[PDB]
Parts: sequence; C-alpha cells; structure tokens
Amino acid sequence: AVNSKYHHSCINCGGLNTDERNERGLPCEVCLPEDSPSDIYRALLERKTLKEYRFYHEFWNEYEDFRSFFKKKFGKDLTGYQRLWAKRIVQGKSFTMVAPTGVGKTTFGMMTALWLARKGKKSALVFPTVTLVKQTLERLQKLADEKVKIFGFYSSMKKEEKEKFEKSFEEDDYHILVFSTQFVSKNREKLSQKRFDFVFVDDVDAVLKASRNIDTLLMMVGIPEEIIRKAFSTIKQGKIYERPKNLKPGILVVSSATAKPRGIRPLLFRDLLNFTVGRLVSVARNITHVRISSRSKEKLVELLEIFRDGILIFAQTEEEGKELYEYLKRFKFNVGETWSEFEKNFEDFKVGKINILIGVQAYYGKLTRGVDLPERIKYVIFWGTPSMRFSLELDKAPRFVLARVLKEMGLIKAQENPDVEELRKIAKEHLTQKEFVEKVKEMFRGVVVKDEDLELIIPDVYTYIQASGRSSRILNGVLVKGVSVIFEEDEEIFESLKTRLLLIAEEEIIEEAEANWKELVHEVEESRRRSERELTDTSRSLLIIVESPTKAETLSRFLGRASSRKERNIIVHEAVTGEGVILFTATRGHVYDLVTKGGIHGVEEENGKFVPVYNSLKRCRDCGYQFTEDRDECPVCSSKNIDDKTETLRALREISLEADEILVATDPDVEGEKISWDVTQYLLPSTRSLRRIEMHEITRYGFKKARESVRFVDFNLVKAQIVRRVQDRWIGFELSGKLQKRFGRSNLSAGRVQSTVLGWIVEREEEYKKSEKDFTLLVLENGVNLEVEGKIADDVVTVVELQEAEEEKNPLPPYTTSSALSEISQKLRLGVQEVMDILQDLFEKGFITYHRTDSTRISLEGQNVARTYLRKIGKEDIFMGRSWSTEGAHEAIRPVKPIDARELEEMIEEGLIADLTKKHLRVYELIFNRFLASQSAAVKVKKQIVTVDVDGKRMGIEQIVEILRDGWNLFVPLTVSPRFEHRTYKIKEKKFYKKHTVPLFTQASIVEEMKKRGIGRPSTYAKIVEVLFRRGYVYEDKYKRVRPTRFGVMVYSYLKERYEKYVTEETTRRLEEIMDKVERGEEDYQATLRLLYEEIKSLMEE
Ligand SMILES: [Mg+2]
Ligand SMILES: [Zn+2]
Ligand SMILES: [Zn+2]
Repeated sequence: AVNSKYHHSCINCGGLNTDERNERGLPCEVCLPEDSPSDIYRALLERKTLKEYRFYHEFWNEYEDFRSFFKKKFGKDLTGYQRLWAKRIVQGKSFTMVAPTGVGKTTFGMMTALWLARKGKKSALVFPTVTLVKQTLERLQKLADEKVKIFGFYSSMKKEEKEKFEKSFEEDDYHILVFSTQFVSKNREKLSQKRFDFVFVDDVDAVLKASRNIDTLLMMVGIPEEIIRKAFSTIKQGKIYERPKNLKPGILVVSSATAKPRGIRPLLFRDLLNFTVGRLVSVARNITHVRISSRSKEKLVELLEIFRDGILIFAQTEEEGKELYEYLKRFKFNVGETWSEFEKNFEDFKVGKINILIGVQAYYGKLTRGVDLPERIKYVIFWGTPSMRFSLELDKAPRFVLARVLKEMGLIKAQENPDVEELRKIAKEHLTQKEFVEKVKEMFRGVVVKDEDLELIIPDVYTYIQASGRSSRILNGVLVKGVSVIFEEDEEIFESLKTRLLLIAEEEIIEEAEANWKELVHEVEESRRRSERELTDTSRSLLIIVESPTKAETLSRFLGRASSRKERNIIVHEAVTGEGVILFTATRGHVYDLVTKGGIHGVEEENGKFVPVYNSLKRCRDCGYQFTEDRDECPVCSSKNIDDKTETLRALREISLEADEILVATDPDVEGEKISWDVTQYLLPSTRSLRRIEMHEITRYGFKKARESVRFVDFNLVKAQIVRRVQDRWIGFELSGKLQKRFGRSNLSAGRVQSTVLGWIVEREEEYKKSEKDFTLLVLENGVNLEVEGKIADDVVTVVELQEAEEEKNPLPPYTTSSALSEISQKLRLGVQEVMDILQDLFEKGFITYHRTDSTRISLEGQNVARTYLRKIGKEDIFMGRSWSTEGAHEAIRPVKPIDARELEEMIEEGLIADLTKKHLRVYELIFNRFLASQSAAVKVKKQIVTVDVDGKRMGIEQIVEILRDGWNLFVPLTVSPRFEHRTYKIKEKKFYKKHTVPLFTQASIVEEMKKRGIGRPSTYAKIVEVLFRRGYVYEDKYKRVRPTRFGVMVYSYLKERYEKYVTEETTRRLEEIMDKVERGEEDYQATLRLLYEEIKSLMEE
C-alpha cells in the first residue's frame, strides 16, 4: 500500500477513502471504523450507512441465484460465455451474443426468459424460422413450470391454438411469447404498444432485413417513437445522441451478425441501448505453416501417405488443377473435383469416402458458400502460392504500375490525373521496354518482378489466409490444430508472401527441414479427438486495460474485434479468441492526480510520514484545460463539455464485474505503473482478481509474452513516480511564486530541470561569442578541403608523416531515446516533441518497440528479425548478432517486423495496412536502418593517419580511404576519402572566417547534453525542451538554433543571483540519481520526501 488518499475511491459512499482500505476491499473510516469486520454488507447494515454496497451484494446474490437456477434446469453450469452473459443480464444491459454455434445461445435465451418470467417479468423470443418457434416452444413447455404462461404463433398453427394465441396476446397478460420474424414484420403496431422486459433474437439478420423492425424492438423495450425519431434525426445529422438518463429501458439481446450491418437504423442501438451489432469475425487460428523448396510431386505423395484422411489441395489454374487431378487419379488416390462436381465430391469427402479433395485458387475460395466443414479438413496443400500476375509491355500494365513509375519520373503529379491512353503515350515517348522494366523493378518493392515472362507477381495473402483457415476453427469450445503446406520453388514469391503474412495474420512459415511431421500430424489428430470428447467447459472472459485509444485500436486488429459496448465515459471492445472472450478498453490518459487544495501545496503531513491526496482529472474538449478539482463547469471557458475521469473509473468498476480475470496493460515505465496502481486500487474492492502485464511490443508475440511474464504492481516504481511528481509540484510552485514576486506572471517555473537547461542555454549564449576564433579553409589540389588556424600565407601543404592501417569498423549502437531524439531531429528538420509524437505513434501502432528506453539491449528475437530481413534481402551472410548491453530494462528502439519502409509504402499503396503519414515512414526508415546497421557485420577498411605541415605547424588527421569488405555500410553510409601520399600539395583557394569553436545549442544538442550530463530520463526529454518554447523562454532561428529571449535571460539571471543552490547541475543530477535509486528500492521513499520538504522549507523563506 502506497501511503496515499484518493478522492472518489470508496466503494459504498463514493467519497474519499485511503489507499490500503481500498487495497483490501473496505470502505472508508466514515462508513466503517471497523478494521477487520466479518462482513462488509452486514457491518455497514448495522451502522445504517449502507448506501451503494447494496448494489454489489444484491448483484452477487441475484447472479448466484441465476447460476443455481441454470445449474438445476440445464445439465451443467454456465459456460465462460454464459457467465459474462448472466453477469450482464442481472444488470439489465442490452448487448450482442459473441460466440460460435453450439455453445448454448438459444438455450441461454430460453433459460433467461424462464428465470425472468419466474421473477414476474414478461419476455419475448423472436426466431427466423417457424420450425425454431415450434422447437423452442417444445423445449420450453417440457421444462417450464405451470406458473409460467407460454404462447406461440406460426403458419401451420392448430385451429384453436392459433386464435388462443391472439386472445392471450390481446389480454396483455403473458410471461413468454415465442414467434417468428414474419410475425414482427407483419404485426408492427400491434407489438409496438406492448412493453416487455426481455427480448431474445436467435438471428439478427432476418430482423435487420427491414428498418421498421428496429423501431419496433426499440418500441418494445420501452422507448417512445418520439425519442426514436429524435435520435434518428441526430444520427442522420452525423453526431451522437445522449440517451435520456430518466429512461428505464428493457433488455434486448441479439445473436452475432452473419452479414454486414449497414444502415442508419443499427446505430440507434449504439446510442440508446449502448451496444453495437457486431458481426462475428474470428481470427482464432492454430495453423502451422510449412513451406517446401520445390514442386516435387514425390515429396507430395510422401506427405499424402502421412496425412491420409483430411487433405485439401489448391492448384494455380484449373488447367494444372486438372493436371494434378489426372496425376493423382492415375496414382489411385481418392480423387476429387470442384469445377465439375463441386457438390457431389464435397459431401463425399464430408462423409468419409474421399480422402483428398483437390480445388483451384478461385474455384474453391468462392464456391464453398454452403457450410465449409472444418472438422474434416486437417491439412491444406497449396500447389503454388496464391498470387496475381500482370503483363508489363506497352499496354496490359495497370494504372498503379504506370502511376508509381511516372509519379517519381515526372508526368502524373498534376493532381493524379488517371488516363490509360496517356500512360501508354508517355511509355512510348520516354521509356524503352528495357528502361521500363528497370524502373518498375527499381521502384516496386515488396513484390516480385519477373523480367523474363514480363510478369509482376503479387502474392494474394488474403486468399491464402481464408483458404488456410479451413483447417483450424473453434469446434466444441476447442481450437483444433491446422497444417498448411506451400509448394513454391521461387524464393522471391515465398518471401513476399511470408512478409505480408507476417504483416496481417501475424503468423510465420517454417522451412521443411525445421519441421517434425509425425509430431504435427499427431497433434492435429489429438486436437481433433480432444474436440470430439465431451466438452467440459474451459472458456473464460478476460479484461485488458490500456491508457490510450490507439493501443486498443491496434489490439483489436490482431485480436478480432467483433462487437463494441459503450460504457459511460469509455468504449470497450469485445473479441472472440480460442481460450474464450477478451475485453479491451481505453482509459484515455491518467485517472488520478495531486490536488492543490490543501497540505504542503498538495500533500498532507500526518504522523511524520507524507500522504499525497489525489483526485480524478477532467479535461475540457473546448479549450483543453485539465484540472483535478470537482467542478461542473470549466474554470477557463465555462463550458460543460468536460471529460470527468471518475466516470471512467465507475465504468471500469461496472465492467470489472463482468470479467473473470482482469489485466492492466499500460506502459512498462514508471508512469504506466502509477496509472496501473491508480486503477487497480479503485477496482480492488470490487473484484479481487487484478494483475499487471507489460507489453513492449503491441503485437501477438508482444502481448502473449507480456502475459507469460505477468506480475503484480511493483510499489518501487509507483513510489519513484510519486517522488518525482511531488518534487515537481513543490519546487515548481515555490519557484513559480518566487518568480511571481519579481515579474508578475502567474505560471512560470515548471521545475528544476527546466531551470538547469534554461541556464545551460543562457550561459551558452555568452560562451558562444567568446569562443569565436579565426579559421581558414584550404581546398587542396586533387584532394579534399582542410580547415586550419586563422591566417596562413605559405600556399603549400607538406605531408610529414604517413601511415596506413587496416581496422575493422564496428557500427553504431541501436536507437535509444537519446539517440533517436537526437539523430532523427537532426537528419530531419523536426522538433524533438514532434519526433517523440512520431515515436509514440509508431509504438502504439505496433511497428517499433517501447520508445521510452535508455538501454541498447536486444533479445534473440530482434536479432532473429534482423537476420530474417537480411535473409530475405539476399545478404544474410553479413549478419552479426549483438546483445550490445546485458543490463537494461527495455530493448532499444527497433522494428518489430522485418519490413523496410519501401515495402511498407507498397503495402499501403496496395491497400493492406496503414494510416501512416510520410514522417512516420521516414522515422521508421531511420530506426530500421540504424538497428539493422547495429545488427550487421563489421566493415573491413583501410584508413591512414596523416600528419601534414601547414605554415610551420604540425597537424595530424585520420581518414578512411578504401573499403576492403562491406558490412553494415549497406544501411548507414560510410564515406571514403581520396588517398594521401608522402609529398607536397598546393592550396587552391584559402577562405578566411571565424566559425565559433563552441557552437550554439540545437534541440538535438540539448537532448545530447542532458543525456550526457545525466539530467532527466527518456520520458521527460522532449517535454522539458518543449516547456521552454511553451513558456516563452527560448526561440529558434535560421539555422534552427536554440536561443534564449530577453524574458528567459532575465528569469535565469534573477534565479542565478538569488537561488542557485536549487538550480545548480550538481544538485539536479544528485536528485535524479537518488530518485532512480528509489525506482529500484535502494533509497527510502518517505525519507527522500522529507529531504525535499526540508530544502523546500529552506527555499520558501526568502
Ligand atoms: Mg441458437
Ligand atoms: Zn465511504
Ligand atoms: Zn474548458
């Protein structure tokens, strides 16, 4: 427990409670002075202070009642899906059923309607077919008790029962109504005037067929047509509609959408019932991808004798498809075809007659629209990578082919005017066929350019994935194991396919040699027979919490976001995986922060120790002002459009009641840990199952391996964060006020580091003029220019000493935050804050590792990434794996997927991936190259150290002349210089000036320095630098050099003349070091707090 207080943490009164009490699960001392009570509910009942815990107690009560009921009526207990479902149904939330078929959807609908009818509430069950009405009714009548009133309507209805139904429905007195969609579409107004408390839809597609049915259901749950028309108008407008808080709605449940939920009508559910009708898209796949070096049919047969039953073949075209058809039909295997008898052999294979079914790339990826049974297909064979081909001549080259060329050449920049004839003309005029193929193969990266057949090959990754997925699916709550074998002789196609497969599906392909066959087959058949056995349920619901929406957006992609619930201030997306359901939501920043209300600026002292007092943040969307105070209107713009984080907290606590285990996945640094604890402390009294995972990569591998290393909230990190925060608050406020005494402006001093840095710049403005010394440039004949002392007049250079050596050149270490923020803001004309934004963007999108790092460590994973890229590029021999530094928390900034920037641009042009801007791509190119250089072999060169004589003054200079063997120079350019002899050279033109020995500061220089002098940490640099500009203490110029303004110089001069002991570097580095010692648990928390308080106590009295 970190000794702190939180403003809106109490579970029962909602007021202020401490940290430890919420850590355990107890309300505040106002609600409950008892330290170790027997029961919270009972003890709060006896104190007459039970206010909000009643909701939780009765929640678990009613839920456990539901669970016992379902466990008694049905055979076994609720499953992992029905658990979340039940925990949602006792709250009265409307949602979408995200699950495969056969896990008890209809069953759960019936039992829910039965329980709710048992309580006294009336419900309705809508079905697509009348046969399902009859069946559901059948199952209900023989499981419902006599006290329940069940009625139904269908086409072939009994003579007296058909009118009995009408008479019953007319009475407005029922408990459960069961009918078709036809009934709803026909009896719109008849159903609109009734009011239910529960509605179940076993098929949402039939209902979504008409628009009037949506309004019908919304009128059935308890919403008037006027509010419906209003919301309809608002969503027609384009903006969302706030649901009236005074509205008490019913319960609507829909099965997963099979098609695409187009229309303006579905959004009504999103804005009124707080849920989206998401369609079931399951990326749940357990497929092993293996590739064979050639189209050797002998190997094919050899594998066919191992796989036996459960094989599927995909051939290039129907011609060669018929060729292989004939081949294996003549070798006497169980042959099949889907271009002639696509329906007969389908079911023949389905039963067990045919063992191997052969198809074509497009003939089966489109003509399996029936059922497509994945419990028979265990192995999918690809005879040639699924790809598209384009001829490159005069014509036949598509729009994009000429586009990418000419755009970089010089004709189509004119607002991108598309005209094929024109493309042909330009092709005739400027390019010859040779030059054309050259330029195309030069520009187009990531694809396969065949100059031989004049064909451009693009591996259809989508087709390969959709086809491969037919060997793996969630069958009876168990994800069977698939096997996909590719027969591709050309390494280029296989490599392209492998990269764009690693890009989307995040799946890899192994060579034939590194694959155990009998083992894999055994595992497949084992998964099959394990799926066949009686399903003892294992599915679970899972909750993941992130601090930024971007993260959740990029998680949804490789998780499989189907539906999206909107909970209060936040939006939580749900995805179906193999292990069960996974819920992920965004917090959008911090939740708690120190309040300036009372205490030492923000922290209250009691019993010697220090106690920070926090509160929920509110950011305005209009002006953008953030404040911790519990205001209704903004103190700046006086507008109500604020973003209260206590709403986010309450929402999260509501959601935590649904999930079984909850994981927090914030940033691996101290900030993310502080946030993680700020959340877990709030959720702890609710659900006692909270853990912490640290994702360094936002990918499948990153997520999974972050989960494999799951831990609890380390308190040292949190303590360090609190220490730094408190220091910033105290010192910042003190120096701010002391500056208010002298200049008048309110907010001035931001902290200590800011003062130190501004001091550096100010003193730099002085030590830049005095370091101005005379120099002259000397362009030498048949050599290079040479910079020397001011005034020379001998017009000759005499080489005195010359020696050559063969050194091996090692590359520069991988990008850390210092390296990146420096060299990227240098090579590009970008500010450090902007570069930091780009870095964070690349990280959260899942292209680079965690950017806030100060170590050069590289796991064998990243090394393997480098080696695999080099393997693709054809130059794997120049690879050298370097750990660089064993000690270090995070890996250095490196690309997570072996894909160069050009390949990425291609993937975006094609239409696969990104919302990536140009600067994003360039920065990624920078990191990619620096990293690969840091993972490539050393460069053998030959450098000479020449001591020349210019104007009677000996002067040495070392230079690289020749490159013996090329290594890492393929990524980072290594410059070579003309050789030097042991003779005398003539000076062509002397150029006299006086460039300063100590040049002025740049942003990259500032970062370089506060890294060098040990001031700050990766999560502060760009912030600290930007603070100077934002306050108005610093400006840039022609050379984009950092110069202090009049104001800044005045401020630092004043601070220097008065309070220097609190600004001096020797104290700043000391404090930073001590806090970093707190970060590891090597220095006391409360003690350092006491120190800060002491020096603050000293400073304040001036
Ligand atoms: Mg069903
Ligand atoms: Zn309380
Ligand atoms: Zn505002």
